[PDB]
Amino acid sequence: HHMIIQRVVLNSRPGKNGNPVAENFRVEEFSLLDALNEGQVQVRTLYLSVDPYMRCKMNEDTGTDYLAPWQLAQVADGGGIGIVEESKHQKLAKGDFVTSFYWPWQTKAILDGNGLEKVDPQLVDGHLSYFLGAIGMPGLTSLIGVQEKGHISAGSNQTMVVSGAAGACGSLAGQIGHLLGCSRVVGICGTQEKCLFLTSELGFDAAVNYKTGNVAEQLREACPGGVDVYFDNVGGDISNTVISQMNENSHIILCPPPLPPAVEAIRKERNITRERFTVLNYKDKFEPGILQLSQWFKEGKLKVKETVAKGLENMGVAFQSMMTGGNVGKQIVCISEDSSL
Repeated sequence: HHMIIQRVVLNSRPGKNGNPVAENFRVEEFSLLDALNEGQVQVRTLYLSVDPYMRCKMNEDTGTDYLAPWQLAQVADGGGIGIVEESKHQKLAKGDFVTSFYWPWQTKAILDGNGLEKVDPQLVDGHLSYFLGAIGMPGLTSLIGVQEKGHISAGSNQTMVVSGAAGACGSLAGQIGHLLGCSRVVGICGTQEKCLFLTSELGFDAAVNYKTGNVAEQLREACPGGVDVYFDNVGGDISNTVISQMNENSHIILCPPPLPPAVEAIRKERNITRERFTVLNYKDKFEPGILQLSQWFKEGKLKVKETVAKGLENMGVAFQSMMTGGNVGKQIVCISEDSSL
């Protein structure tokens, strides 16, 4: 038994300074052998994520030993969730839901069970795509970063600033920062529509549009008491403006390249820490973390924004849309709504 599947392959590269378009991806049939080795499972793909880090995988050299480049005419891959259809792995049964970071962009797959994590849909009230975002790594990154590195003190009247506030994890800080005890949460953003979405929908107390040129003064209006915590998801000039407004005994969390000397001098004089946050060093916090996120969500205390495209044929269109940076939150493609067995 071979089964015919559809796969999305890298058709062409945009060039390092180029803009990805849907035509950089191609759907192609593939004949997949139905056989399972010891430990393998056959999965049906339900949801796939598209994320900004993937941009560099379309380049021949990703400038990073953390990311392997995608290869021409080969299936792409990333965050995914599916259902087990057949298993030769003791930890997985037909009907289990599983995730991977390296889920291939195809309709069905044969995968090593040891690279899959079983997930429990009751945690997300059956909204399975939330396991790729707010009840997955992005939510966990946001929660563990603040919880473990923010030094938040309930009743201390702290202001936290979050750069890259319209991204999948940055967009959850308005809610998570408040739930975790922060009194004020200010987002930094690239458009007016995004600023108003953060603030009307995602519980940010204020938002700064960094493309409209009076950024320092905007930030000052948003942060009348200065900045106590900075979650830096960008770096560069935005971070230099932000650091200039930081209070004594402040904390910068990078989610470290040297600062300009005048900025470094402010950092030192004001006793500001600046530390890399690496979420994979907090694996023992993951399970309690997902339970917390799930609880908030079920309570209605954590609202999530996702954009969901439909169909494996629309991966390229969704990737392109994701690249225009218009949407707020997690970009998802629904490959199947079929969890039958």
